[PDB]
Amino acid sequence: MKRAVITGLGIVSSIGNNQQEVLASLREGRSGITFSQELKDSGMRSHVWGNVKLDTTGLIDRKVVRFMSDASIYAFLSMEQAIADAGLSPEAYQNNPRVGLIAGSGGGSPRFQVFGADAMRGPRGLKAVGPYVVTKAMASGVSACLATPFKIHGVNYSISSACATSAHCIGNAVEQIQLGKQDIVFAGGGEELCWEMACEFDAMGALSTKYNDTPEKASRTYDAHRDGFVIAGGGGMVVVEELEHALARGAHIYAEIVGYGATSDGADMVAPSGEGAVRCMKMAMHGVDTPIDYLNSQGTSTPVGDVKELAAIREVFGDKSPAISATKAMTGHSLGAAGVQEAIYSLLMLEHGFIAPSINIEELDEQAAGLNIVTETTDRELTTVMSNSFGFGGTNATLVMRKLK
Amino acid sequence: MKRAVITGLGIVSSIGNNQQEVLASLREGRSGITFSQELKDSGMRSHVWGNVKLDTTGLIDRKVVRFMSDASIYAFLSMEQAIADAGLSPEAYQNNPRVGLIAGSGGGSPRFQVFGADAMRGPRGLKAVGPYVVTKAMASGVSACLATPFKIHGVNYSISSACATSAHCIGNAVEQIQLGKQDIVFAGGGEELCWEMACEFDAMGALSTKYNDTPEKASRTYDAHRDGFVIAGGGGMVVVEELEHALARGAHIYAEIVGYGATSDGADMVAPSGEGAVRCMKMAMHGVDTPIDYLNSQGTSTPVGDVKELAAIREVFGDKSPAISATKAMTGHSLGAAGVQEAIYSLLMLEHGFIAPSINIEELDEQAAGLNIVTETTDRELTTVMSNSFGFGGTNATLVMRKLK
Ligand SMILES: *C(=O)CCCCCCCCCCC
Ligand SMILES: *C(=O)CCCCCCCCCCC
Ligand SMILES: [N+]
Ligand SMILES: [N+]
Repeated sequence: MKRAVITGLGIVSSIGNNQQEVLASLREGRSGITFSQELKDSGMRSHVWGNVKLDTTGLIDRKVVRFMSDASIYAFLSMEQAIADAGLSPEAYQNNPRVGLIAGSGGGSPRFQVFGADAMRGPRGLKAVGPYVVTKAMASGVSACLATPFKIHGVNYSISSACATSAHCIGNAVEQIQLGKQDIVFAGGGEELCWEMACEFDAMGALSTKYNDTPEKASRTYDAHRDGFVIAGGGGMVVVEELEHALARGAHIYAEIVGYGATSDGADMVAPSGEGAVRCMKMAMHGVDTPIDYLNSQGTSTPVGDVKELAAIREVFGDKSPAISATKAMTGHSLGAAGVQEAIYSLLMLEHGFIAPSINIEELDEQAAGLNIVTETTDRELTTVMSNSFGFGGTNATLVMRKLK
Repeated sequence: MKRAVITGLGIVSSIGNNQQEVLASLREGRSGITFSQELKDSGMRSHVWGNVKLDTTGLIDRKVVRFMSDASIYAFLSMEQAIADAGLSPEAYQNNPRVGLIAGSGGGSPRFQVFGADAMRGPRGLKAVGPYVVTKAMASGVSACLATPFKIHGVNYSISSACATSAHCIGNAVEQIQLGKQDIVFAGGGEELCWEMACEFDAMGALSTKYNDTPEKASRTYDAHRDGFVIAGGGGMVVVEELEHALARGAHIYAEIVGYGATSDGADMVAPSGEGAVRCMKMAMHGVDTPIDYLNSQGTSTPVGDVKELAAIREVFGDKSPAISATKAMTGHSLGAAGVQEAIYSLLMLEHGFIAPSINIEELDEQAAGLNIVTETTDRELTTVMSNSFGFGGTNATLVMRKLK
């Protein structure tokens, strides 16, 4: 069937506002985590986050941004970058039935949902709410707010699956190409960063709380003293394109998506079963006879989570254990946007020939003994890479990307 | 490619707590709209809604329902009905890599998102929020809360696209079957009903506010006196199964999905372009050698919306127009759940050989001239039916179902 390749990327993350800034952070093992007065003032125990260091004011037309929440803003800016990177002119992708968009977020916009309810209960009522809250708060905000302004005529919707969200978005885009329904599909996602959403995770005890005095050390995937993930926000977008279409226009191809896995645990609501992740990676590797040179793990820096994922990896590769690094140690967990951002970090490593380090590992967890966890930037000619994404509800996604000759 | 058929269904709506109660309401054109003190007390102008008349207390195990919001509860109950109606037992669909689930909501759970923020801002903070808000408020709540307890091992995620949400879920389920990845996929969704969410729509001026005195007459699609839609809540789920697999086990086949359209307007954020709907219907009708006997339009009962769709239908068919009926006239708009519930109403019409009436039409709009708008329960031998779903962000979905030869 049809082959799908990535021809453009765009990103807004805690470690960079474009692929060049991100590339530098990855090579340097630079943390994007900072102290958050907002989280502290909200009454939370976790006072750290991976924030987007950028004032988006005026970067989007006023009549367009008025309908958008932060998740959509981040994704929108990421898409602008991706379009430019793919060298797609307006006439090439706009008002085109064969060009679609699949992108979503993990929780839409808790900030604007709370805003609406707060305003509604005030002395102004409906007048304080305004007519823009629906498009900002709805779950499909990210796809709706991008498809409309970019004149998308093809597929248009969001896939939501907690922390696997943007990973499934990319996989679904590949499916549209494989079904011969689209030639190009912009895929990715965005996620806002706010106490309104973060406090819910803290109430679960899922966020780090013992490293507030040293923000850059809070996210420490695989470290014996890890205590939860560091919440983050941002966006990402990639251009998924049918191979022949890309070659014809002389597009720059980063890699082909040669494997896409998507499974379900059918076990616990907030804890990974591991068994589901094993099937997910095996599904993505079906027909992939090249070895995995690098694996960007979910590695959220959680006690149970990091362990379960390492076990799954061992079951899948056994003796063929590939190099591994958890970029979340420096970026934080962007939830719905993690999938696409991590695929982008993986594509950058593949494009530039290097493996980003898994930082903050002062004492490697005992259950990670026989493994190749890269803890220092290492130059190497990579050919095939894998990136895993897991979310609550036992949802699993795995993407495998490979360079083209 | 593989063919997909519907072998079971389940539903919880404002006009019935199962397919029997629903069938009864559709035949008599009974309204599910009632006066809402909650909406009135919130300060809204719209005081009516399509509420689910059911005491869900104790219908779901304590350990399970504790992670669920109303959207998930409605979808869960609908799935139970669908499983039974499909004649499936645990040994056949549980822990089975070839059985998945794709169900979503339009806005996760504004109520629990507001609850979390309100609780957090209280004197107890995190302790008041509790550890169950994330799974209730996240966008993928509907898929996560069902795939886990039902022990689903295949695909698992939600597709959100505003009022087209559950329609894209069904279509995506069909694609999974066509790709040979799944033998069965439970598809549908759910939506809670609360002022927290409703007020956002009222603030847009999209909700009916002139018929609070006569609730059952508020939703009046195609009536020259319509003034917005009536918001509703509920759930729906259908069992999408590969043809040979269904025939092999002697399942009851309602119909085959012979058409699935999904397009984008790339025009206005909240107003339909009509141009996108035209392409969506044609895409779904492509390859269908039989004419459309009935069309369950979107018909939200809005001034511009109703007119735009009629123009689109007029453009697609023209003189040879199929029977048209807007069931939202009696059910209200269940948003994210609208797609699957309407697909079900259509399957019930196809299964029982009849057309549900478009009630509350005191004065047909001038825009509906050359169109066959059925306003009275009519017995007809339908063979092929079509259902349209449109949502903000210019997202379109069309499903065409037909009796199996
Ligand atoms: C990742 O799997 C952990 C869950 C992330 C879900 C997306 C964020 C939803 C927040 C909704 C408000 C609490
Ligand atoms: C249909 O397209 C109208 C918009 C429906 C959006 C989904 C329902 C939830 C909206 C956001 C609530 C916070
Ligand atoms: N990853
Ligand atoms: N419909």
